[PDB]
Amino acid sequence: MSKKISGGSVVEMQGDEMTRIIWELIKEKLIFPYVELDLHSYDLGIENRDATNDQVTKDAAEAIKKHNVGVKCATITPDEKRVEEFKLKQMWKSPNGTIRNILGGTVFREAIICKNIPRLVSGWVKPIIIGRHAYGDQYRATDFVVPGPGKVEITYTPSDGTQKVTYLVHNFEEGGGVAMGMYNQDKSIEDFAHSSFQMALSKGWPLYLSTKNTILKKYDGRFKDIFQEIYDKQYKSQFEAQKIWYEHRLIDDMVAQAMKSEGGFIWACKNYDGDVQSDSVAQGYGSLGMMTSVLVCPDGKTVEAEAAHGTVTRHYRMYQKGQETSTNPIASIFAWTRGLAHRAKLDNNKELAFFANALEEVSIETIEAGFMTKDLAACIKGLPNVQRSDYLNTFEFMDKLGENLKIKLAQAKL
Amino acid sequence: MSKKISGGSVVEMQGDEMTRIIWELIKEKLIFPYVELDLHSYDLGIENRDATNDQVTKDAAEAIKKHNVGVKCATITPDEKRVEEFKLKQMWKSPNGTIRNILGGTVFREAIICKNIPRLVSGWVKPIIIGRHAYGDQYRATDFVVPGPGKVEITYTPSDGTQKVTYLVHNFEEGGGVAMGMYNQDKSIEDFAHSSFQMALSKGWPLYLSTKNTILKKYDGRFKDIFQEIYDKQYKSQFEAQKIWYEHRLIDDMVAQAMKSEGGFIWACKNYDGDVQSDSVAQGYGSLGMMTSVLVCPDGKTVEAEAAHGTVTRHYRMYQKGQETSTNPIASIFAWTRGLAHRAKLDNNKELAFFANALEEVSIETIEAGFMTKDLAACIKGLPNVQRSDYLNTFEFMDKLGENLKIKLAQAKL
Ligand SMILES: NC(=O)c1ccc[n+]([C@@H]2O[C@H](COP(=O)([O-])OP(=O)(O)OC[C@H]3O[C@@H](n4cnc5c(N)ncnc54)[C@H](OP(=O)(O)O)[C@@H]3O)[C@@H](O)[C@H]2O)c1
Ligand SMILES: NC(=O)c1ccc[n+]([C@@H]2O[C@H](COP(=O)([O-])OP(=O)(O)OC[C@H]3O[C@@H](n4cnc5c(N)ncnc54)[C@H](OP(=O)(O)O)[C@@H]3O)[C@@H](O)[C@H]2O)c1
Repeated sequence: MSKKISGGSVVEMQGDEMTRIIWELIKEKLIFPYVELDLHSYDLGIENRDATNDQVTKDAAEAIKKHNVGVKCATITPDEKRVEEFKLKQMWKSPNGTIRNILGGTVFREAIICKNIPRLVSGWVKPIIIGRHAYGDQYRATDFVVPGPGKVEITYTPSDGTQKVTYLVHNFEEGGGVAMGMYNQDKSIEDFAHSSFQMALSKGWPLYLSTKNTILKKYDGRFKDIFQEIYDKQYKSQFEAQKIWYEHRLIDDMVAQAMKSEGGFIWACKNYDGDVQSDSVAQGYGSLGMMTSVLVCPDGKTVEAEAAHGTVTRHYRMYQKGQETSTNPIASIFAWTRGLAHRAKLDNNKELAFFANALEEVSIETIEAGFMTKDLAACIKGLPNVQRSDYLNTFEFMDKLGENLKIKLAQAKL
Repeated sequence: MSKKISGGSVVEMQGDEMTRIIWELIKEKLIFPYVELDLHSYDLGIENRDATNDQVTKDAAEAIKKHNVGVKCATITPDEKRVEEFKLKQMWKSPNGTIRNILGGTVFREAIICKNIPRLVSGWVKPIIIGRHAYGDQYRATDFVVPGPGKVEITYTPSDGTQKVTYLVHNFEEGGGVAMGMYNQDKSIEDFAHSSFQMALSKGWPLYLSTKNTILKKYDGRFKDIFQEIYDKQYKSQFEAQKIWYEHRLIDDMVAQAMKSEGGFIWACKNYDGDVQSDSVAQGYGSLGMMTSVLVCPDGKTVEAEAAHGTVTRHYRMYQKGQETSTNPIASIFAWTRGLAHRAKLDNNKELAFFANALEEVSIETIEAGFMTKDLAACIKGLPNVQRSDYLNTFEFMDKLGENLKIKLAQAKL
């Protein structure tokens, strides 16, 4: 167009292996040509994390907390093999954990939808954002074995020196067993609620909290009550304003309704075992290359976007041998659009906001037009039947998006 | 032909609405013309359960425990609307719960496969039986709310006065929240394992056991260990003889593995509830009318079979107005075959065993020949594209299976 859009302040974290390659391609072909940013970029590549003794990771989280918008590229989480591969000098903790443990918030995973790409439920036309309440990786489980008869109890001792309360979870009369301890601070539940409500107002969809309060009448009921409270004291007004609404459901009714729904709703959910933050998601159904992720902070201001997958090592290896690759960039691309979309919102930057949207529509439109990477072509035909003529390589795809983006932005000039 | 197959003692449970109708059809058109049974019939119809203050439900459970074979028709779980519709004098509990509660066991959900009916994975050609740990009974976690700052610790107090052990669940410093303790006796794990290993032998496929032994190194470790103990010590041999095996996994991996599989295997889940993935979808994708359910007890003798779906009220309603309906009877039919097949096994009744399998083949063969109910067809062409000539009535279909069962059994004697 004319002058690049003044995007504002954004925090960018560079990553590793395959994602680092496509990441640079995204900035070079889809972001920089149209937006000027006051970039606070930190190199979270493994060699740099090692070199700075992981100091860069903290600095990145610090930066996000302060500039509110963070976009992250996938990073290698060291294990024995990695320690050996790069001669690391210590097994560095996952940077995703370090970041999440400093900013707090709830992660919401979404799978971009395309009409010509199969969904678990054909009827799903609009996406389904899902945020699971989970402790960070800094959480340590409290489970033991119990070898033989005896009683197991759970106890609460007020710190003000008042009557101690004991409960008796189970008395093992014969044989042994196994037992767990679990907890949740009200604050965490509030945060969970806040991040959930906001998320729904930004997207413009109805929120649904699923719990199993029928069984955990006090545990889960706690979530239910705290949601309603926060929903009435604040939010409800805006939900009605935006034609949206909040509402509770028993995990059993959700999974059923969800199966008969067309989609388009925020699904916050508390599971029996609870969950713990992890880097990976779970292959499952649908291409990981289409799985977005967003760490939404309680304050309504801070947000960190990233793809749901990892660095895609296998793909990288081939790229390292000069082999042709076909890595999906949608998930990474959406990390940028969601970040810029949030940015534009905090600053009432109409232009940037339009840009953010445009890039997503072009991403989706490009695929629905028949242009896609191998992973998607395989969702349509199945690995065995997929031919090369069925897809584009990593670079050809990036090139197609950029072309279509150029067309999209020109057409909007009217 | 002449003399009918002499089946043995089978406990039957009549149900409600639409299923009650297809249930009698199955009996008149598919079972009674070829098999004489020593029937212990219990009317679990909503009106009758109400008239007997639910004593019929308990007598049926008592009867199943006695004759080891029970087939069941879908039943109505009363809710407020149901209470008002039948002027119930109490909101009766799920007869399914009362029965599993009395019998104990592990429910196995298996979807019947048909070559011309789309599946989740074009690769799955063999069934994927999913069984979940049936806590039910009076088991329950001990949850409570934490008023304010204080410590919450779980304690194990040995019977042999041995060293008492204390674990800290969490120290509420901000004060406020919720906490809880969970437990599990070795026996439950054992029964679970027994039902699993057995179920993998009845069918002829390997058996996996998914777990999160990485997060809950003690709790889940117990399942892994106990499943192996009981395996080596009681099933290793038998599995070998059938060229079958057993291994442990990780939920994350299992779900992937299944996707990239051809099917044919038993999957035992320790997992709780469902979420954003193919749980209830893996066991039964598409139509609920092909979803079977089997309760297997530890004793390897008792079994309760029933369709996974419900009474199909929507169809029953149409039927009441004299509107044509197309209700899939496949699930209901397999509840009868699995049951009779088990009767046959327990009594070395080669004729009955022949009949059971014979009836299943006819069902599947009939659908693969293009004769099916509207739920299917919809799976093929999609609701919008289904035309009347694409499927059959609840009746026209039961009729088609009748003529086909006759041939099948006729040409068998020769
Ligand atoms: N920074 C993060 O958020 C994050 C998250 C998870 C993992 N990781 C890191 O990644 C490394 C291990 O990687 P991983 O094996 O778990 O990989 P991954 O990136 O999660 O994906 C594993 C497989 O998913 C498919 N896939 C994922 N993204 C794809 C895309 N964009 N396009 C096409 N196919 C895609 C590929 O299947 P095919 O091979 O069948 O094509 C690939 O082999 C570790 O160093 C780990 O710490 C980082
Ligand atoms: N006894 C049990 O195991 C059990 C289990 C679940 C529910 N229920 C009871 O069923 C009643 C409510 O029923 P629900 O709404 O949950 O119904 P449902 O029987 O579970 O099925 C709901 C929908 O599934 C489809 N469907 C299910 N079985 C089908 C079949 N055999 N052939 C064709 N389509 C089939 C129909 O879709 P279309 O409407 O799109 O055709 C039907 O409306 C309650 O009284 C509830 O307690 C009993």
